[PDB]
Amino acid sequence: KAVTFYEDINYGGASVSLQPGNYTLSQLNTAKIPNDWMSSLKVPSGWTVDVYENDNFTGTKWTYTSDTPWVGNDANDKMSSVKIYST
Amino acid sequence: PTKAVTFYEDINYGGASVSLQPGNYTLSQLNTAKIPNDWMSSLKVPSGWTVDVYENDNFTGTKWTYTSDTPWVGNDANDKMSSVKIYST
Ligand SMILES: [Ca+2]
Ligand SMILES: [Ca+2]
Repeated sequence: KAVTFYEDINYGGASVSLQPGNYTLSQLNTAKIPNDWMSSLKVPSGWTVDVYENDNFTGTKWTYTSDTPWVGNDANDKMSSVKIYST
Repeated sequence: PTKAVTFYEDINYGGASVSLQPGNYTLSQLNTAKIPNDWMSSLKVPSGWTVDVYENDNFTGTKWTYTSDTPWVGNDANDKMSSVKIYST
């Protein structure tokens, strides 16, 4: 069980998996997730992913609780920090 | 208080240990309490308590959650505690 973030729509391009936690921009970058990059993600059923527009869990928040082949044009390429919960 | 979370240097509650009350402890604060970085390998948790262990300082990076006595955190979580939140409920 992990969250996998994808570069492109429909789980395309580069992908990186992360365990529960609170990831800043620099921490995402270390994990090989660039800024303004996430377009789709897989979420284990039961889990919650809070995707933030700005670093340090600020700016607009989008919430995902299931596999999302397309985040939509509002949330697309905006993830700069993220909180992942196994609940 | 006598009830506390006890963190251990080695697997199976081995080596040096440090007990902490509920709170939110950064890296420097852990160090002050005599817990070095990347050091924790096992821990004891009072019933009803929650321990959120964080890979990085300031409660960021991967988070491992413990609600019971844990003789071994696992190789992925091993020697990676850099900050921690302890809850009494
Ligand atoms: Ca993209
Ligand atoms: Ca150790």
